[PDB]
Amino acid sequence: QTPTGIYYEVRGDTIYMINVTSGEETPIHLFGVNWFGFETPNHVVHGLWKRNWEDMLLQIKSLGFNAIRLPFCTESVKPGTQPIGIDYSKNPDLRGLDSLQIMEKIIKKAGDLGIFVLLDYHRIGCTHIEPLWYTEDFSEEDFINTWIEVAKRFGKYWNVIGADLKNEPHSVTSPPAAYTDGTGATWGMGNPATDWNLAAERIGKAILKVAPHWLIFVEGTQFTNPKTDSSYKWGYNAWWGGNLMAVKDYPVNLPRNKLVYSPHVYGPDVYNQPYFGPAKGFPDNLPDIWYHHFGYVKLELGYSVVIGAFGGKYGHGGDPRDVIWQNKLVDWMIENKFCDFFYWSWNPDSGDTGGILQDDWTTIWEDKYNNLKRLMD
Ligand SMILES: OC[C@H]1O[C@@H](O[C@H]2[C@H](O)[C@@H](O)[C@H](O[C@H]3[C@H](O)[C@@H](O)[C@H](O[C@H]4[C@H](O)[C@@H](O)[C@H](O)O[C@@H]4CO)O[C@@H]3CO)O[C@@H]2CO)[C@H](O)[C@@H](O)[C@@H]1O
Repeated sequence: QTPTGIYYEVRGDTIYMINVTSGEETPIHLFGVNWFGFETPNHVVHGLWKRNWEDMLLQIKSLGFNAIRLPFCTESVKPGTQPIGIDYSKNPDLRGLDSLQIMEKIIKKAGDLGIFVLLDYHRIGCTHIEPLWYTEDFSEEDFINTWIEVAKRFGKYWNVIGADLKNEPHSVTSPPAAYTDGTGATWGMGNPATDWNLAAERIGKAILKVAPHWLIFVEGTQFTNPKTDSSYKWGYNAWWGGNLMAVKDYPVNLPRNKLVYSPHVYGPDVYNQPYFGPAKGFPDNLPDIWYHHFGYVKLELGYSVVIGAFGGKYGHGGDPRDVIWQNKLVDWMIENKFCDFFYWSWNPDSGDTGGILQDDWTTIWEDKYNNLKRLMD
């Protein structure tokens, strides 16, 4: 039931942490951040060329966080991979090892601070986010077998709540072609080879045999199926990993208490959505959009919903209307009790969102930040 003694499960729409020995059943809430860079060639979380890692953690935590999502790619996971671009004068603690260890160690330090960790299979390649959980030179079986391996080492770390099966399933072409052309993910279309809802069942089942104590995080797709997407005005405008409109009629076939739907959502910085325009309704049009794209999955369906990645900067690195966006969003999450989230990113170098911070990998965006603590409150 659990090697660790800690069993994670979903009750109602709340994530519970259950100490199987003592019997304590504790509802937990995830106030997290995305510590990216493990889905990269540098093979390490970023910003370490300017600072020490626990300072990052300590700094993280002290800001009020209890969980971090660690994006990774296939190589980061296999033994001999070497990171790159780090300043050892600052971090001389880890000597000679597999981005897997700095990784393992990062997880270790996080738990001492009582921080939970969500493992995310971000990229098969260390370059970009493929639209599918397989490629010409990398098969689904290779993907699943890799998730199994990852479910073994990292399975033992008590603060690891589960697996984000695949980071941002999406399309690389537009509908109606995208639906039946096989280059992109779908949901409720029919073909088990592109339907993420069926693939998620196959991958998740494999993961639960090895880590039955874990939670299965299933993100949305970009497009699902013509009938579903055409049912809502902004149906064709959801984010990669942000379309959960097909959950009602095409629920992933996995035990309800192990399943967590994890949509991704963003503002003006990442991509200039059309409903972001005052002409259409920004920003008061936002509640109904979030609702339709994924909100109803918890509010109406009763499933556990965790925002796996959202972020940007109420700010200047670029666009201002992002201020109104991140505001209206946190307001919204509070009104509806969406208290489990993962900010993107704690890394200032997200050319489209920066971290929760600033490039001298030192200071945090005060206002961008004061807005987010409200939720943790
Ligand atoms: O991983 C480290 C790396 O991260 C980079 O940031 C990534 C984001 O993490 C990722 O979520 C983001 O994905 C975007 C994509 O770039 C946009 O082009 C795409 O826009 C979509 C839109 O979402 C759809 O609604 C619309 O219909 O189609 C458009 C595309 O035409 O939206 C997705 C998110 O849903 O990509 C970022 C990178 O570009 C950092 O930038 C990098 O520095 C970090 O090293």
